[PDB]
Amino acid sequence: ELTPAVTTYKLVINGKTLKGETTTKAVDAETAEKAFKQYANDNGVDGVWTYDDATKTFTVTEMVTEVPVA
Repeated sequence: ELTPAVTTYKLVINGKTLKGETTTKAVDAETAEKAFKQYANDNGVDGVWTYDDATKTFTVTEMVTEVPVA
């Protein structure tokens, strides 16, 4: 391999208003994670994440910010 070997990673977004899937190509999982976290935040989705190295898939589940209701 003379050239950088890139892998395709997937992101599943389970958000309040953003939903779906996207992909990115990166040299490693760490790079893909950084790209995905940046994308999610830029799009107003912040939450809890999972990653499966077997499927090269990250999932973000958005955490809702609610106010009290007495």
